[PDB]
Amino acid sequence: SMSYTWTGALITPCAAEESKLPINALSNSLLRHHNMVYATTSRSAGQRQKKVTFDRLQVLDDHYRDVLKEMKAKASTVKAKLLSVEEACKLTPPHSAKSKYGYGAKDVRNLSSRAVNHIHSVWKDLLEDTVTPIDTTIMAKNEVFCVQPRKPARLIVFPDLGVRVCEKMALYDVVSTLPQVVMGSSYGFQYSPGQRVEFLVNTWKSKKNPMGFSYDTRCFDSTVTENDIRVEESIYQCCDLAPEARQAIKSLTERLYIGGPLTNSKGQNCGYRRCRASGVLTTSCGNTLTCYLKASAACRAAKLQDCTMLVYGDDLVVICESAGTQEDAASLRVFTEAMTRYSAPPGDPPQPEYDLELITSCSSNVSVAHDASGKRVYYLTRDPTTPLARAAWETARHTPVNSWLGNIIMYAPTLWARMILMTHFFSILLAQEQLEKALDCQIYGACYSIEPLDLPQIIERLHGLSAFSLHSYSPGEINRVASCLRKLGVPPLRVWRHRARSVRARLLSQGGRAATCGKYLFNWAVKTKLKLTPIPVAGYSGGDIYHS
Ligand SMILES: CNC(=O)c1c(-c2ccc(F)cc2)oc2cc(N(Cc3ccc(B(O)O)c(F)c3)S(C)(=O)=O)c(C3CC3)cc12
Ligand SMILES: CNC(=O)c1c(-c2ccc(F)cc2)oc2cc(N(Cc3ccc(B(O)O)c(F)c3)S(C)(=O)=O)c(C3CC3)cc12
Repeated sequence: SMSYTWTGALITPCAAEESKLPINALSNSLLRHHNMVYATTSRSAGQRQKKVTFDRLQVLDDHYRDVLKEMKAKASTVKAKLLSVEEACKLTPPHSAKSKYGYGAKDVRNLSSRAVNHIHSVWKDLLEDTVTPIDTTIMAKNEVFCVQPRKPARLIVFPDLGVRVCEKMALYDVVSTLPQVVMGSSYGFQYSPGQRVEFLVNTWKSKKNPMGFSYDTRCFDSTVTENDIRVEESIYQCCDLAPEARQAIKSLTERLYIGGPLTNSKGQNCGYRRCRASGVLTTSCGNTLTCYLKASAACRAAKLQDCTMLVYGDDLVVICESAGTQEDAASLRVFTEAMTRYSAPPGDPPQPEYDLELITSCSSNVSVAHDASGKRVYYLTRDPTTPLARAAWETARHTPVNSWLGNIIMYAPTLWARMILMTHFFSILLAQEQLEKALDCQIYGACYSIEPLDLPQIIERLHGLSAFSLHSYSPGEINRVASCLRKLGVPPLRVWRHRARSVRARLLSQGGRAATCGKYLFNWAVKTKLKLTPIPVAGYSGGDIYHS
């Protein structure tokens, strides 16, 4: 089965697209090498299409069925409810794509009669019709990167707004509750960054001779077959569900999740999908279950001992008991052979690691710093190149997602988020007096509206108070950061230390919540430190979800 079939009609933009870095008066203070930053556009869509279009073969053995039976047994203990129209409506993001049938995200949120009526008719159609393929729109994502001495745009596929509300009605409570029950500690979404760090370190230490590896499948969404999506549905249907929910789930699976026609922004037929849609509600849960299933079965084929898996979407890490260097390397080949038979070959072959910090997953690795007392603190960091390129773009242009804000929240303990992102953007916010203005950002693919003034509390709850006093970062983390700055022509860290004193002083001067940001976020910048005391899960990744 081919992942996609194409008609030849182009994938078209729905608005003007910028590829070149926009520049303003603030741009040079962050980043000088402007021509290294770019954004992807629909002009590279043709290139992506070629990468994501291929034949899938699948060979399923007893290890696969055994694991599947175990997953279903756990799924059978889950009781999920239908959300009402109103509940599903409130989960709809304010700036989500409008319907073709005369209403938008804000009409849905307000329970407008036109929106509510169309949702009711869409739902009724899902109950009464389990065969007719549902239309989808295919777009090129506009995303910002540094040149990798260019990436073609990713493709997003999603159905109409009315359908997206109905998905939430049928399945939101399922995708929010089921994966944790089925996968236990392996379900990565449940942890805050601080809990995840703690889980990883405790898992590494739980093995006598630890070995770990990342496995990243090439173009995972395209590797998802009709069988995979049907198997996912069979898992959902194990739950204790309302009869209405069962029918809607069967309907959505047959008509939408397994595949359907692809329409561009201008309304022309682009082709046909027989793989995972990126923009449906079940994408995150589905990829996580399917990755868990294939990898768990692949662990058994390779005879890996005392495995602990961590899975988040298509990202996978296994930590297990080492059987020896040679024995480990051999068993990974078998793992990859098993995964390939299940349709999920790797982009890069997996490498066994005997140090936790050398494992990268979701672009992140563990590193170590020290708190005020000098005790070791583990935290998750990443290469700051992409965060910094995106920050430079957002310095000059207002975007749908404020990646700088998400990056500060998710990587708050990092050397680069604290010294560069906090310092740069708080200076900008101060200059415009927009500290209290709530901004859209994404945490684990879930959309939130957050005021910068609330960052101290948000950081404390996600990382603990230690995130405001970490020092003595590792030479390797420091060198990676300093090397990235030279590469992009970002000023060196010593300049940011100077700038943070000013920004701290400016924040302290305004009193109130502003001064609290000065005290906690910038305590790293003063030599005479101020004692930091206390300041005063949800289950929806990707697939168009918002919370107040
Ligand atoms: C299976 N892999 C893991 O679960 C993770 C490992 C990992 C690293 C090394 C290792 F050996 C094992 C695991 O690191 C992680 C770091 C993140 N974060 C960054 C982050 C990455 C992507 C997104 B996204 O666009 O969806 C995002 F929102 C945040 S965060 C806030 O710091 O916790 C995450 C979050 C849940 C997605 C997962 C893992
Ligand atoms: C109030 N500020 C200070 O106390 C700090 C001084 C300092 C040194 C001399 C001086 F005269 C005045 C100040 O250097 C620091 C270094 C760091 N680190 C990050 C780091 C590393 C390299 C560079 B550098 O080459 O430019 C850098 F600027 C920062 S580290 C080694 O990992 O602990 C920190 C951590 C973030 C909190 C604080 C200070």
